[PDB]
Amino acid sequence: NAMLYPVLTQSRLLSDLSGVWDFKLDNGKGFEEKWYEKPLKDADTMPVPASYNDLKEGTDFRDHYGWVFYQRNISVKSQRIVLRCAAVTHYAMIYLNGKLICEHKGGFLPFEVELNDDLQDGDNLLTIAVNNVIDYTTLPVGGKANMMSGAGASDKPQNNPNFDFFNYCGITRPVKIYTTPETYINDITVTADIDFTAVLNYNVEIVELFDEEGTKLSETGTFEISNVRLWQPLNAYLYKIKVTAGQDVYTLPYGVRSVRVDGTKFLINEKPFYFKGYGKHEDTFPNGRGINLPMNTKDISIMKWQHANSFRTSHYPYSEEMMRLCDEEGIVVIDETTAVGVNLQFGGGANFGGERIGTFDKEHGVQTQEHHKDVIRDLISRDKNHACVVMWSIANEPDSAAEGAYDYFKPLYDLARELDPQKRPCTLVSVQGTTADTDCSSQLSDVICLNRYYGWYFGGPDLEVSEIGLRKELSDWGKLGKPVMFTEYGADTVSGLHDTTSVMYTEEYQVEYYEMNNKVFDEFDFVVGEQAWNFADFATSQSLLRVQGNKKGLFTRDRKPKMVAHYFRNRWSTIPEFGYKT
Amino acid sequence: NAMLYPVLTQSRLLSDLSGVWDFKLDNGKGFEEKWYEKPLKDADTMPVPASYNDLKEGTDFRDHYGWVFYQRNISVKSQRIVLRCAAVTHYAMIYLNGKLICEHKGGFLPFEVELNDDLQDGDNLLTIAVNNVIDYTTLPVGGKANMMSGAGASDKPQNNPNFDFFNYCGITRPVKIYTTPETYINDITVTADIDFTAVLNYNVEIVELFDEEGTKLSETGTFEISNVRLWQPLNAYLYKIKVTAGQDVYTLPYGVRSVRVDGTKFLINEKPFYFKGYGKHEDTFPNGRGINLPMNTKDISIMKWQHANSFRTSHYPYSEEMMRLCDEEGIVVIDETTAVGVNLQFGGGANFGGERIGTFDKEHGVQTQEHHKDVIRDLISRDKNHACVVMWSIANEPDSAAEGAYDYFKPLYDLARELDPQKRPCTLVSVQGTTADTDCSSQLSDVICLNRYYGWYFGGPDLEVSEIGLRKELSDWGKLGKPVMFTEYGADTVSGLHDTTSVMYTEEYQVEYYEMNNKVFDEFDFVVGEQAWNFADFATSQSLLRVQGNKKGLFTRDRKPKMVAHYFRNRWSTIPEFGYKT
Amino acid sequence: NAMLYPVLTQSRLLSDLSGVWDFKLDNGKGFEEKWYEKPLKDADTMPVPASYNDLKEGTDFRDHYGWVFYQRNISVKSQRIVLRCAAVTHYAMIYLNGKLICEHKGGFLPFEVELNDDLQDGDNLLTIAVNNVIDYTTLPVGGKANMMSGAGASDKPQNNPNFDFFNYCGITRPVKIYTTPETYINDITVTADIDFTAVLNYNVEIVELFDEEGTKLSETGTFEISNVRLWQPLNAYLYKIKVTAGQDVYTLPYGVRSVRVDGTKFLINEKPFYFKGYGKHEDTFPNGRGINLPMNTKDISIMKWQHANSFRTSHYPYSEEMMRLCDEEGIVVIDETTAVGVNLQFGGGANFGGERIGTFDKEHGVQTQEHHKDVIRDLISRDKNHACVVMWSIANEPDSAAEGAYDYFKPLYDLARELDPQKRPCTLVSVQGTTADTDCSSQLSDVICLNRYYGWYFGGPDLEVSEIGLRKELSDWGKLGKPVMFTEYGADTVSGLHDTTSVMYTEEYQVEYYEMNNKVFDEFDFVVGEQAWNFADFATSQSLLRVQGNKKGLFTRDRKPKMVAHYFRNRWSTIPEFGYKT
Repeated sequence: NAMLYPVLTQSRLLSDLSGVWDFKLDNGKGFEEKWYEKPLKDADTMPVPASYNDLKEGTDFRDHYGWVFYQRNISVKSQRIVLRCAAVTHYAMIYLNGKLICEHKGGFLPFEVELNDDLQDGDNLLTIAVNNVIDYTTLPVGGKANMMSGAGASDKPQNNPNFDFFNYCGITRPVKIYTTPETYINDITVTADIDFTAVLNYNVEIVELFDEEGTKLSETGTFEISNVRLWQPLNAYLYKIKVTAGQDVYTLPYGVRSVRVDGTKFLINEKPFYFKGYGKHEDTFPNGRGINLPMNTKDISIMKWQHANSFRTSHYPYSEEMMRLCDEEGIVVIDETTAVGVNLQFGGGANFGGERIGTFDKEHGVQTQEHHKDVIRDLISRDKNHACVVMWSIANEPDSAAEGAYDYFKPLYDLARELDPQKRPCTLVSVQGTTADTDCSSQLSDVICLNRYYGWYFGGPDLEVSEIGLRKELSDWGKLGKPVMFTEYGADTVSGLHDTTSVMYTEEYQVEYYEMNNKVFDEFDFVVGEQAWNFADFATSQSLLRVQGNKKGLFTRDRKPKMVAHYFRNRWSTIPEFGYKT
Repeated sequence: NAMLYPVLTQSRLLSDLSGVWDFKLDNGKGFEEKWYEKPLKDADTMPVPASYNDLKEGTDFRDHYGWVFYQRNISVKSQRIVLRCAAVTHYAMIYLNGKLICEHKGGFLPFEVELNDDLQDGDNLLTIAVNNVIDYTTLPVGGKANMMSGAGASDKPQNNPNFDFFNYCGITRPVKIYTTPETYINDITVTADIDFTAVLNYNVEIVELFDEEGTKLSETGTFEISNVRLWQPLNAYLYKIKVTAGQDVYTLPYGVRSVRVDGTKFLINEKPFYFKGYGKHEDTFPNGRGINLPMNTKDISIMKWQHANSFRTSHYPYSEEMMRLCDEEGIVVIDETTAVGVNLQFGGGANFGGERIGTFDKEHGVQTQEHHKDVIRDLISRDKNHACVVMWSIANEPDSAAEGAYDYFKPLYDLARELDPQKRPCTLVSVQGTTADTDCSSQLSDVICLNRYYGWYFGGPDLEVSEIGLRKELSDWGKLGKPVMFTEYGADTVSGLHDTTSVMYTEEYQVEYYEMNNKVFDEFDFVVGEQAWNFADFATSQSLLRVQGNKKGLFTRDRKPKMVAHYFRNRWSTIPEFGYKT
Repeated sequence: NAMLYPVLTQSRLLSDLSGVWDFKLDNGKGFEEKWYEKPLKDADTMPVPASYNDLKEGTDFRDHYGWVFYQRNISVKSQRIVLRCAAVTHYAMIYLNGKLICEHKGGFLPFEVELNDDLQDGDNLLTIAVNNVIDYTTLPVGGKANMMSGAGASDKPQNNPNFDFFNYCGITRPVKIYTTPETYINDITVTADIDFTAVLNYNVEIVELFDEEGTKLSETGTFEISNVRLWQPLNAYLYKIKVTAGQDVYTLPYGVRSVRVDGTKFLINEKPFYFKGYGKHEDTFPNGRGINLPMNTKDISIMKWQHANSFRTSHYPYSEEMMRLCDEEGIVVIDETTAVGVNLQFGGGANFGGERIGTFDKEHGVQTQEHHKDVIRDLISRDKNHACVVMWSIANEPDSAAEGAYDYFKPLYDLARELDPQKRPCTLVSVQGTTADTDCSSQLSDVICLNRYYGWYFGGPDLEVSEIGLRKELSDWGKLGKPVMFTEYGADTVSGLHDTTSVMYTEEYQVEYYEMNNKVFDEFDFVVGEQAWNFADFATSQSLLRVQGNKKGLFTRDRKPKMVAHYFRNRWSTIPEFGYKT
């Protein structure tokens, strides 16, 4: 249930296992050969943490279907030993000296196991198999053909993702080893009540406030009170929390923050906020989905350079190392689960009995609601203590208007409200074609988050006509008395393509696209957020509509800016975080 | 019927009218205002010859629907005066001092008019209106929606071309003024019979051979005979023909050439030929479809640089200035008519009565067969005396497998055979999906010219699977005992996009694409031609599948080479013009 | 003296400190304010390991002059604790709880310190200051103006490097914490003698062979003997060495390899070798000089993709994590020291007394010979047990033909021979203009490694004339009876710049450049190596001659290939590792 971010404490070690491991692609005849027992033979090398897909050469390597084998030797005994894999994508089986230890369905969330039992003296063998297969039982969801069918599924077995990004798999995030005394802290939970005319509830499970610079303060289930400094967007401030328990210490950073909705207003510390930012990705070269601390810190600089404040974990939980990094710098975050691809209208929907299949058919449709719940639990049981997180996104672009939509998301929306000790807003982002009167999110989500492409997929290159449809659909969402946010809107743009009389795919059309849309966003006082799609270019599956990946980014994959990054930087320079609307 | 290329002769003048004219966009209220009478007011400037679409700034200008007005003053009287417009795209009305003189339906072929009658002393006014509307009655054919529908036709009137290139319109080719004595030559026709062990038939209508360097020779309906030097691909040689008649002189260059088919062999002077080249376009910046003598001469250099010999006038007759230029340099040409777009399966076919419309429906389909015939006449009545022309293409990618296909093209195929005093091969290039047993060209065309995209539109990015389909369809065409030529095969490629593990749209995939295809072409001895698509990048209508136009070219629009231009140059260096197959 | 690469063993921990730290730029008033005592205030964030220069926005940040402050909290006691900084660039002062602990001059080599004494119970403070100033007393060497003076040194203080790459500084390589029993292994040294018709000497300081797959074997100052499997380029094989001593274990991988020179032959296991490869850099975005395990493993793939075998640590020792990675994959390495910039002819040489200064003037010249020696010691005392290392490079492009050249490098050449328990070849790479009769390396180095640019800096764009000079200078080096290797030759090339008639900076000129040079290399049987410059594009200081950095790479900075990467891949495909010359 509960995972705490490991760190050097007076009671706990932290031995990182990151490095170059032994690696082998499964050829089917792998598990019967019991490769997990003896050290890998004819093994190649692969760094950890990283996605393997882009680190060796060849289509047969990048597009491999099935299992891969990471191997590594280990050595160390009086303390509780535990092996936390920060993330394995997607499925993982952790052998050790041949004997299985753990399994995990879940590609972008951490899990730990006990280590004292089993284990030996030294020179014992660690093996981790990773599977990449996605289908109707996985999150993210894999289909049975290409997503952009509006290449035939033939011959060789492969993964056909129901999502517009590449299936970067492997040990994406680090593998560490921390220790604990036989009695340990297992979870911390701290809350806040502010008197805007400053008390911190703080349950624990199996304590001293500290202030930013370190000047120690109050001491003590717990509770506190002080004259506090507010955590603000682009103005962070983190108190420290030193938990002293059964001869064990874990330190915790906390920010004082209040989020609630008052109709058409998103309140951050009782002020009228405005989202300025992007949908992002964990996408670099050549790490793929692997973690890249430099690029994380680098994008933060660019975002402050570009006068932003927000972004969304599209379309999966990010790294712990980044969420904390968003606490330090004061970046508003919209956290999101792995629930993308819950939509069987993409491409040609599956056809069991000669007729199309709805998304939530009980027999031939999505079979994810169970695993969907654990993800909501494990995610909120991880990021509950981040002031950067002001909202949860239960899913990206699902069939939120089909039979079964409401009855699918209702229990998930409630589980979200039940487990967040702060009662944060919850939402899902809506596909195009979804209207206010037909969306299961119109009476379920506290804010309306839209993904609309008026002037690109729908209406391009006629920007006059596309503007009419955008206004028509936007006036129709105002009738909910809820806030409306745009989480995706963009236009593919190849860097270096120009013209004075702009056509599609040029840097000039990309600016005119955003000029038209933002001109309409400003006409409505219930729009409390513009989030561009995308922050940077990123890799996808191969298709005719994908020019070496998704070029909708404001920046390139090497983070170099396009002409639109300078448009948004000038625009977002004169738009405040608070009171842009009032 | 007959048009002779004007040139300075002892009897004939030639005053070019090319320059900057007065120009105005029609606003509807134009013909009732009788703008053709008084000189244009509030007029802009436009060079002639050129396509206007790209020479001024603005979508409303580039995408104008309707008429444009060229205006110009003229002045000079004992001779027959005549105004030949080398090409106006598409429809033209030639006023003069307000009084109409001529009209022409036909966008890429010349026409002339008489000038002595009417005309005045000096400072008389010339006005030329040009229309750009295309529909089911035009060649090329315009539809009722975008061509790549596998943007909604809405609100504003526009042209929706049924072809993958831009509707560059205006006075594309020059406007000149030549004079003749009241008795003039109107047509010349010269033929050849070679004894490959050398006689020239030469009718005239209302004469001395001359040899290349100018050493005069035989003299004289006519006839000649000599020990000749053969016109060969990449080895040209043009005799001269000085027609001396009723005090009038017209000089004519001629080449001695023999073309015929002996089963799976294309015979040029009784030798087994092989087409090495491209499908080309009249496409430059910013002239559009306008004539560009430098680029013409420049591409010829590149083609000899790249070790080619052939190309096709895709998809319209080119300039006279280029065809003669192909005679001088020895470039094999496949001449083609304006018949592209005769296919109503593109996009979503029109739907008159709730059900789709076949291409050759008598009531709701193509209405071009009449104008189709005149184009075949006017084209062959123009390019009949070019040794570079070794074949006629009656149409590009038509519905050559639908009801009405045969009965449509049969009279056109015959008119082609009737009017060519050399009995050259005739063909049409076939859409993808057309097979040997279903194509009206399988028993109509003397050679099979295919446009196939195995590995791009159909099968990409799986080059293994795409190879199987290409072999399967190619073995199935061999059973005709006719030669097979590829006139289109390519892959969109953005210059500067690279990867070692190649994906689509990169320069590396483009090479692998051609590597797979050419590997299969060589496996079959009935393939007598590979012609790449395209020679250079060129502009199209705006679509999601068109990244600033058609990037399938080996070169860029400014003629800079891609990595594939160097692949083909190395490949075509070791492939001869003759005997590659035998 | 001796540093062993830390790793999890039965006796030793390894707690990585990599992560996001507190960071502050010195403003002068820093050390007097004793920032090292109290935790940093107004602190920004910076990941470790990384070069800070590119992770925040602004010229004033990227081009900062002076100190930066890394800060971090630490916690843990029965074992010997030690803090090894794998590399700090350039100078480092390691405070802890305010009390200084260590200092290190040396930017690209590791150092460790003792930790038991001092240190506290928990929540004690670690501070690391890093300096970036380079001058005549540093390696690399910093000058007093820009290097490409054939921008005036004015106003603001800055660093003016005497080398063509950027001054990426900071904690480039990781910071870890390992423990040892009070008695520990401090150094291992293993040697080999092969009977080519297989004995391993193995001293230790304060033991069981193991075979690749792990099948244990012989046991035992030591010695061994077996029927061995040879470590070969592109065919690696690493035995394991488990040192069991005073209750302490350290494991060591070893390869059986023999290197010696027999006149014009470089012998690797008594076979005639040929270097196929590049000069490389530790240069990625945005890590700068920071370590990037994915890119390391990625380049190895590309090198095997491109059919290479060798490369050079230009111009500094690389990471331990990469050298071991070169042992696993079988990549020949030419190890190099930080000795670049020992040349005061670059730009305008310094002018103390109105007249130029020679490089090795005792009073106003290079003052590095002392620190130069320690670098040779610390480097060979680190990489002595890598089979990938077949040579040491004492310096890059120094004034190897000026007064003082010989007397400077002589003691360094000897120290190199004294401390390598394998007697590997030693060399330095020579500037252009250096000839055989004038180079202190002509009678000092066992192999002649040249950096020549015939056809670029010297002779471009005339490739005929440049070829004559290259042959003339190459015939003149053959008269030494020593092997000749090219370590640098290239031409700046902007990706995407093309022409059929090639000019400088195009992808075509770059190929013709290498075509001319390699045509001459093959004409001489004493050339035993071609190494391109560079492997990839990389960042430099700003100059008119530097188009966003050094574009001489075969690949781009994001590792995408240029047209020349495919030239070398086809060339190196038919050139073996052995017997290309014989």
